[PDB]
Amino acid sequence: EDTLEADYLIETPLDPARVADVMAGEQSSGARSRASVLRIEELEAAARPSLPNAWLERQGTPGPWRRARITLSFPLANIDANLPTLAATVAGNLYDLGEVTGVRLLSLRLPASYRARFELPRHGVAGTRALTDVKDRPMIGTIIKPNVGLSAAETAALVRELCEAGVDFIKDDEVCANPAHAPLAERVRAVMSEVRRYRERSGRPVMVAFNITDDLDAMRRHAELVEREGGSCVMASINWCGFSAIQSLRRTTPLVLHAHRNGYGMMSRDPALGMSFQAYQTLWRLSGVDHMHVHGLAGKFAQSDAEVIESARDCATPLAAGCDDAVLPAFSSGQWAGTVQATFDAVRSTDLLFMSGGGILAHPDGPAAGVTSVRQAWAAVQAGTPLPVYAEHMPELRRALAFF
Amino acid sequence: EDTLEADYLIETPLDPARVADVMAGEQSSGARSRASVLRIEELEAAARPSLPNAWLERQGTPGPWRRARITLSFPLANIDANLPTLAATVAGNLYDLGEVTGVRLLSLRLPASYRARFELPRHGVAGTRALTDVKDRPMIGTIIKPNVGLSAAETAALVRELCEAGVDFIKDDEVCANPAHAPLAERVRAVMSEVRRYRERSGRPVMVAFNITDDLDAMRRHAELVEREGGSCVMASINWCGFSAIQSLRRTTPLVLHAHRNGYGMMSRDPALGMSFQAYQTLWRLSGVDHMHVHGLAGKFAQSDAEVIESARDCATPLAAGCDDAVLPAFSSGQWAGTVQATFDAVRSTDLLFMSGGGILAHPDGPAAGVTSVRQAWAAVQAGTPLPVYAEHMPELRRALAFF
Repeated sequence: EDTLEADYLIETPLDPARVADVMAGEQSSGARSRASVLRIEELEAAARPSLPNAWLERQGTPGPWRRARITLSFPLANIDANLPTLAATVAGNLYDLGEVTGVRLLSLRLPASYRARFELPRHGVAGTRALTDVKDRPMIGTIIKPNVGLSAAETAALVRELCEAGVDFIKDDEVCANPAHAPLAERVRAVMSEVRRYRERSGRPVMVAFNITDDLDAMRRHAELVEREGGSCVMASINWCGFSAIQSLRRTTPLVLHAHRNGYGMMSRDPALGMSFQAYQTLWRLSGVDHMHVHGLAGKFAQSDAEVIESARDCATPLAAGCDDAVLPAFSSGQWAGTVQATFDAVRSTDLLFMSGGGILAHPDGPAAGVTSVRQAWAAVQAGTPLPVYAEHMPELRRALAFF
Repeated sequence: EDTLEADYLIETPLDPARVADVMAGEQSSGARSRASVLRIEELEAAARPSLPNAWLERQGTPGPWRRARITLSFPLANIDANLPTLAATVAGNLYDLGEVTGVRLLSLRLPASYRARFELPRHGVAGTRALTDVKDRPMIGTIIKPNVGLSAAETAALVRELCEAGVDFIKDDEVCANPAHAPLAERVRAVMSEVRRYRERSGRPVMVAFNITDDLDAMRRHAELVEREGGSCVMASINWCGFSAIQSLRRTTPLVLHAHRNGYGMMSRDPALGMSFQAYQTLWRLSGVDHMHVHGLAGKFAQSDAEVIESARDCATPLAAGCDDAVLPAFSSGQWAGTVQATFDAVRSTDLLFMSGGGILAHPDGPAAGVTSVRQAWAAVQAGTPLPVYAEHMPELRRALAFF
């Protein structure tokens, strides 16, 4: 209860155990303050170094480049409940060590009593379901296209059409926050007018994740406006906003916090470097975000299905025993009726946000038919019937399977 | 004046020009909003892919893995003066593209009129010189060791000794911000008592970079305390604080903002991925930081001397014509008398912060002798005389060269 643990994959032509203790020392005090190495397991060595290293080559250190999984134990008293310094401690300068040709933070384990000193999701799954009025199926979302460039009026008109098509959730693209084309203030006011009127007429709430990413003081002003205009959700580019900004924003907004992880590829595409999702999502969940992106099965991005599955499962796993702090996973990229089965089987529940672009909007019979094809796919998998069997009963679905 | 430019190195088994336009489209609107590809130059292909990619392997796309340097042009109207969304635009999801097995943002070029809409350094070089009263030589700094674990009283006693040894600048390690061992409030009060008394007696100001890294609201409280206690500088772990937090902090503190870049190795160690320093430091300078770290020549970290030299030169280069917004480069890692010549030759001036740990503290004749050895090295290079010649006149320097 007085420590946390961090697991790494390291690579070095030197002795892995010595290097692990260099890591432990450098990230702490070099009894109350020294981190320790709890586990070392040597893996198959690499024939070539994963990363350049000037210190090692200055000395012509010979291969092979040994690999090991290690666990470090850190005294909590070194950090207290300081989120960005927690990151400086478990990640920080470790990546730069002259001893290593690879270092990746794989996972974190925090005591519940420590986790409690940060922020919990205000809404998470249950709150998002309450706000979208969606009970026993996933929430279906889409993204405003073009990503940026529409006027506020054009965005509002489009949002109206997307609502009428039957989605539960709509988000700004991450490159659209406060563009001159459709400044945040004008965009929120115009869009919410349509969303409110749509709710009135249809009885269906639609959650719009307005991208309020900005300077922190500005973000708070944006979030206040979204709330005043009857919104339920704000989106932020977490990596560029930072833990410091997001934790502060979390304390002052009662809205759903939809975390967009753009930039995470820089932190993770190289398996020998950076941060695996388990660790990444642990740190981000301490800021109190309600949703996290996991990309998608059979997606158009670089991520493997295995990574997407594990990342989704991370979202549903409480950070510590009895915390009840799961977040809603958002699947995206090439999602459509044909990725529903794999998605359902990955999550093992319907507690997910399913983002579909062309899978809805490019349906041959229109966006409404597109939404229906996705809803029909979900009905099928929840009932346990294969999609191509259910399609015999369901024209929108059948047409989608044939077209895509 | 209505655009900015971003240069990348990309790797793909597909057509580089097509991929470049995919990048341009995805990061904009897929006349007023569409980014364009201004330059493509194909380089030598790679025999193996730099990064795994599930989309490409799902399709058994054959090699080779082509490489190209590209330049994108982005319309400013898409972004306006929004720092974290600027990052989402020029970096963001580009790293995840299914088309690529490598993507690195190399550099950025912004118009002066756009740069002006962000934050300038409050102090930069001139202000730091004024606050340390150091005019015609570099400022010499050291780091409080152990990194974390000392009590507030122990830290203050140590800081007193470091002042007496003759340094100009002292910083907390990045893993020490608000530890239970020496909470920020107690540490600032105890340390500044010693620093103020040292100034009184010696006539020498010493700048202490207190690590205030924390939740944004807390950071502002910490910065207010540092100012009230007569401090001149606060340090922040920029990557974990985020652009949103730092830009806001910049507007409310009149202190020197010492940016610690821990975590940047994750963003840069793999040459096929992430962000080169030119681009990184451009984005960070828009938040108004006063100092940036460049690591060190002959250092103990992984970075090459070439990278350190270029990064230092970046710091001194104004972001745009006539901006006069240079920041102070901080050199560190294995720095001592013997790295002074290379450092001077890299910077081509004395406008730098020279951080020395063991190079000062482990001098055989004591820390004061250590500081003197470094000051003597600087005197030598500024006068144009080789260190081993000057050492014949200068015992502290001679002893350092023999010992280290």
